[PDB]
Amino acid sequence: QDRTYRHHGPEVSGWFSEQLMTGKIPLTEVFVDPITIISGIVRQRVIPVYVVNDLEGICQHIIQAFEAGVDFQDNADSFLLLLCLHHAYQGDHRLFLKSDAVQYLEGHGFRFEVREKENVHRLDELLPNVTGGKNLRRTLAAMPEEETTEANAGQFLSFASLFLPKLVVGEKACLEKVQRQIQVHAEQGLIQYPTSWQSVGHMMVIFRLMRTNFLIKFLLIHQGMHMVAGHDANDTVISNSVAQARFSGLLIVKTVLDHILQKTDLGVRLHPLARTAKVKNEVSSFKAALGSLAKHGEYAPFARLLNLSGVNNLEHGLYPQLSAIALGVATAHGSTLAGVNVGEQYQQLREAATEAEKQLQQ
Repeated sequence: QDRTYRHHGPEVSGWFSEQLMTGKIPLTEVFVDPITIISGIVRQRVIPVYVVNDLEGICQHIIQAFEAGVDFQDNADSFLLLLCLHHAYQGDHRLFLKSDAVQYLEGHGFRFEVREKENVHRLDELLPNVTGGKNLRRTLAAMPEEETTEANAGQFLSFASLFLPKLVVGEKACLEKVQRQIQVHAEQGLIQYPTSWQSVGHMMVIFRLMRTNFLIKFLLIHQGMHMVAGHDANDTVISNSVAQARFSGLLIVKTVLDHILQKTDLGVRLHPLARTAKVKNEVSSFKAALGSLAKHGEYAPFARLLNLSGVNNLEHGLYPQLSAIALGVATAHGSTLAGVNVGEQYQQLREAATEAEKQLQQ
């Protein structure tokens, strides 16, 4: 039986482009084409891992500190880690230190050092230093030992996760997304957060925290993907939040990639118009950018959210020719690509792709 040639068009499913961006399919399947201590610099970020009795109590104090609008400038990691330790790992810090997630973080220069504190009076005791900013230490010491918060570590984390999906868009779009999502979860009877948390003041505090702190974002993403069973109401929210945040700030370039990929009866390949000499330079840079992205594996889809290096090179605007081919193919199927606009200079390439597609549809 000879070849039954069939044209199926672009990979609008998004499956193939996802595998390419997460390193599960090598880029050579579609495309073609050591740093030393004396040459490079690695910034180590030491994160104290405080083992403590009454981890619940300390977590309540941490929550109440955030509720009071306390701004942990760059000493938030230790306290935020205790929240994640208490909720996700239920106290077991040693199991966490063995995770593949910690190994990945050690790639980012993170160094987790355990520090045993038999008993700590308050949060001021968990930030020892003779030189650092003392405004926080005095503030944390000024915090009352009174229990005031209505929530727990789980709710704080699930609430924070709501900021992930639209974090990269801006403060207005993010907060509005949080508000809508809170209503969805509340109406469906999944979770109900404290009233005071939904105030503009409190939401702004959590927004500034999420936007500046890499670790809390990563740990939520870690929890959302690698939690396999025993899901709380909180775990469910977190998993849903992380799922929605997938490829946030990368959706446009991803659809461009989808439409420059062509599927036939033989398999998937790059669009012929993308294989011309005129565009080979753009494809080379694009492959290099995807390669840098794919090294992050299962964390690649949150690359723009986590502000990983090189992700700026994935803005579709940098690839007008590929965008043109992508839109050219899209328009042939009566479809359109959101956020993609081809200038007059590339319309000829755009029309060529359109005419090419409507030709192949036999």
